[PDB]
Amino acid sequence: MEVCLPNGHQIVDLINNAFEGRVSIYSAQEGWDKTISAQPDMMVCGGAVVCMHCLGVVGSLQRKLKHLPHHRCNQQIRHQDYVDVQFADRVTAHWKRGMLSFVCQMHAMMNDVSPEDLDRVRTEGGSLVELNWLQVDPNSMFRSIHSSWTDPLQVVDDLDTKLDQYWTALNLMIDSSDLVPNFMMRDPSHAFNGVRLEGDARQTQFSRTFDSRSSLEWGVMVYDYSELEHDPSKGRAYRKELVTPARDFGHFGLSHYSRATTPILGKMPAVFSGMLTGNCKMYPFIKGTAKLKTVRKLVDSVNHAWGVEKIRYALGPGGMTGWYNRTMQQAPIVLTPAALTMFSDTTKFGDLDYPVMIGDPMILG
Repeated sequence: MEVCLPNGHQIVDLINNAFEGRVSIYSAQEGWDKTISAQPDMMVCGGAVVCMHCLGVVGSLQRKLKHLPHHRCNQQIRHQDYVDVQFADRVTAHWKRGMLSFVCQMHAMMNDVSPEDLDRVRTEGGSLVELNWLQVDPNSMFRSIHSSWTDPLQVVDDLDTKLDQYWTALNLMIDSSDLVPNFMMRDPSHAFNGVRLEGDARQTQFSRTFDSRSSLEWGVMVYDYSELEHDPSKGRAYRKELVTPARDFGHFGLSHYSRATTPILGKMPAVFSGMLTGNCKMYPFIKGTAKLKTVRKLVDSVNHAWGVEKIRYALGPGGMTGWYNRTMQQAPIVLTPAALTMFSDTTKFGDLDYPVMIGDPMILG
């Protein structure tokens, strides 16, 4: 056996899928499965098949593998060296299911509207549908304390498909109706920095990162649209005229800005792409530079494990360190789903007029 070490691009690729929850991993206990936890042995990286315990190039795409033959290994790789990545993706699975079930609940509630009250609100405004956040999946690590990352996951299929269906249907029903909920955002940059806080919101802090060093179990933070409904000088007419995100995005069938909500799960506000690209997609804002910070200990370890020739020949000039820094330059763009630039920049009802606090979810006009 003559194992080798891969190249930068595929590493970035693996980094991305880590925040994409789409990596194919093998584990004889689970084989392909990842619903439950167990140590890994081989993983894919930008199209390559790698050992997880000598981290050598053991294959690629055009040929699948089924089991590990006796190969030339080093067995110097530890769990904490990589626990971070499957850690983050287990987080991904959690949070994706959470936002998913959220959407399911929301469209289900929407799936109950009758025309009479409908027209009454259209003529009047006010609340239409309200939801209790306490009853929203306590089992989630965003909602339970005895739970953990390692907890085996829940099985669903074509989550993307159903997601898009329901985001589509729901926001279209709103579009026809032109309502305004207190849990949506036009510039989520404000969320972790750029918002006004009030009430127990004075007590929330920010890590901006996947970190077991922060509790993500938490309530859900929304606007204060109560007085908004109360405001007669900005009444039903005005309410339609300025606050409807058609002002901020136009038709939901005219998607050219990305659509974000408040920090729903674990203080995380996610955004939606535009279907006029073919389809819409949810994404939690994650800084690529953080993902860079992850690989640092690995740089060290490999410095310690392997020779200068290989790194000049595997991660090239400046070694993987020069790779680190040049990629560190490249980051703000090479790490960018397009929605990361689909932002809106004019709110026509103001936002620092309304604080954010943990209350019961709802949509009003």
